[PDB]
Amino acid sequence: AMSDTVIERHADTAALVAAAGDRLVDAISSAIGERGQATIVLTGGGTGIGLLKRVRERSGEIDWSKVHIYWGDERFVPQDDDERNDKQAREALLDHIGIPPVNVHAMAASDGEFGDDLEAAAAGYAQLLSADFDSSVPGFDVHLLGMGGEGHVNSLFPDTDAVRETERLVVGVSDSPKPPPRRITLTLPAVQNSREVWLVVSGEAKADAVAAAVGGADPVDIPAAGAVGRERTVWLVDEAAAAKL
Repeated sequence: AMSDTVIERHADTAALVAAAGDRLVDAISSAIGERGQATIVLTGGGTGIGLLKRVRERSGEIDWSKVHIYWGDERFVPQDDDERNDKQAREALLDHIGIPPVNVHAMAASDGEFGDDLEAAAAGYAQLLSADFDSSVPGFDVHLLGMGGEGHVNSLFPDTDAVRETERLVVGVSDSPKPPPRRITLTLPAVQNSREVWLVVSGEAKADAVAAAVGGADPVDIPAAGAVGRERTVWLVDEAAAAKL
């Protein structure tokens, strides 16, 4: 394989989040400088939203009209619920930058376009991605991910039909073991069509999964092991999360 694994360690969470944010600003500018646009997939969770606040601090460096935004997963709950990933991203960053709404592609909410139809909502997002993957090869420039201690990424949990999905780009998860139970999630084939996949991971509880995933486990057991970019996979980790490497 010619897809390299990059591990960048920082001393703690604050240092990690600041560094990941800076890296993302530089990545967006490079993509724009090389191809005239950038396509980024956002994630939820503490570190994933935290790095967006750092991006905001440097937002003036980027022409946001050339940036296209997707999400790797979303809680299928009402639009204004605090559990929404898109809502947190908007407050951290998106509400504060001049990015055209047609460039920002949030997954549906349960009081949204599709009503409470989780399956229909995931299918709608999958049709959206299909247009993407046919204009741009590969699809995304950077897919950001958080990872849980059991190795889950997006809403792909161990042993599930979602992590086993080899065809559909997006599926509904109606039974997440972490609340809330209903999520919309990109599958591994979608994650894998990114130039780079970046997992930003902090804490001692994540150390076993980091080591298993870097070491190349079966993704059905450790979903993060299948979260690999076409050009590189970048682990932005703190020292605690790196302790089993």
